[PDB]
Amino acid sequence: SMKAQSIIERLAAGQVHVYPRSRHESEGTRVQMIKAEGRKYLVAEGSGKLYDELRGEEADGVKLCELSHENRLVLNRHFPFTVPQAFGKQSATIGLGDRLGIAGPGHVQTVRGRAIHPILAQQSIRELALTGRDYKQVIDAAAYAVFQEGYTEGYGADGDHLKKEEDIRMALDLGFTMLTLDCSEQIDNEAAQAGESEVKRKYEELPESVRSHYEAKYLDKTFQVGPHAIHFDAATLMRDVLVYREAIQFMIYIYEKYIQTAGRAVDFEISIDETLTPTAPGSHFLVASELIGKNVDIFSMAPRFIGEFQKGIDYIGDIAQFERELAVHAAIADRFGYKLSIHSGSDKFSVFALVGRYTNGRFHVKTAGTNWLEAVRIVAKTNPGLYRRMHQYALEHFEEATAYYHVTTNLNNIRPLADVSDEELPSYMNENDARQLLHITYGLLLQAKKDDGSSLFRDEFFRTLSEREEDYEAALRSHIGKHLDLLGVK
Ligand SMILES: [Zn+2]
Repeated sequence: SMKAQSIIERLAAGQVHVYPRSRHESEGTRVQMIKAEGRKYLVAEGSGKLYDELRGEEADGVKLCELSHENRLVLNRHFPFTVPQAFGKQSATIGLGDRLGIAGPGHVQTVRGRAIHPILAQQSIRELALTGRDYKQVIDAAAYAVFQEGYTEGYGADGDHLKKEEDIRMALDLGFTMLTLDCSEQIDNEAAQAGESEVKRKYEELPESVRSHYEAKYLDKTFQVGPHAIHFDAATLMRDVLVYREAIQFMIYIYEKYIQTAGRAVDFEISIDETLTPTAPGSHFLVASELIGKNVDIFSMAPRFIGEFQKGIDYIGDIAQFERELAVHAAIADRFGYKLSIHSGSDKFSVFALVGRYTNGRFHVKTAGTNWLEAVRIVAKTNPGLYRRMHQYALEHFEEATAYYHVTTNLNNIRPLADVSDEELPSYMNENDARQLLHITYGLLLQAKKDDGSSLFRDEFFRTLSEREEDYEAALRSHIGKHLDLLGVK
């Protein structure tokens, strides 16, 4: 309370940072956001239901409030623009995942004035587990970000890479507006790699009603998808049914059980991008045709594209072949009305203009870890001693993290820390292999502890990022801005 009294008095004296776009008003209560002693606060003043419902410390007629979950729910009630919204499938969206909870404002600053809608709250179940966070905090950070920046155009919240029904129920209960269904576990990858008589053999074990449905609809048929002809012979049809049928059934089951019944608009993304086999455009057509035939309302489809989309780096593969397949993938999406979704999209600069051109600007692209790597870059620039300790720890524990993310990192390409000066440490975050090293070890680094249980890096990491808040947000504006520019946004 003496802490709160000090802040309130210094605010009156003009000695406390006020976020200039954060001033809002509900009935007779004025609210703004400030930063004091490395922490953000809400400041409320003026009698009213908003003042009464916020929880904080009162001095003068002024209430100083922490950025708590409960106060976020109060802001949600009085300021609808702080509540996530669905967007539908006829616009551009970017997923702006934040593993740290501090990138929201920089993300908002980047999309302000651009023709794209931000999915500002986006984290996977694995990311929550590796960071020790929950979905309430992810939406909290996004809601406070749009309030801080006075961004009233609307933001979305994505329950990313959901697999279990309990997690889908949780996402819907917590107000998420985008639901990403990971169907990788239902894909029959051995059927995709098996020989072609064995495909015919496994196919013949299916019920005749199933084989009749697919053959009557696809066998020896040609579909005109714009300038692209998609033809199914028996061999391709049988393999497609074996690889995808169980996943299709799972898509329909989830849609009917949870999406159709949600009682509000939900953007439903189907994800098959973490498959071992690439999604052939013809297989994509069959999956979409079956879903659309069953009245499933799809926001986006995330196929596995030819080549590789690894974390932290640009595309691996033959970009001419990527373009040829993208042309058909994009035509299929246009035919059925949903958008293509690009996962592991950050730093894929070689594909962005193609994606923008072939989708006519109507896409979803997801990022997350690249925003963590920009925070690491700030540490390399401003706290080299901390960077060295984090980089060395990542080297020592890298194998644990490769169990969760598939990368082909060559540690032999990374200069030893003893060979690089403090001034040169930021150059690591421009290199493929060092970027992957730090990208995938975020959970191990954030949760690392000393023998007494205190944090090994996490507290000092957030301390430097708070001290360098303006540098971090300039870095996000520049880095995510480059993504949007190459995608052709606006
Ligand atoms: Zn994915």
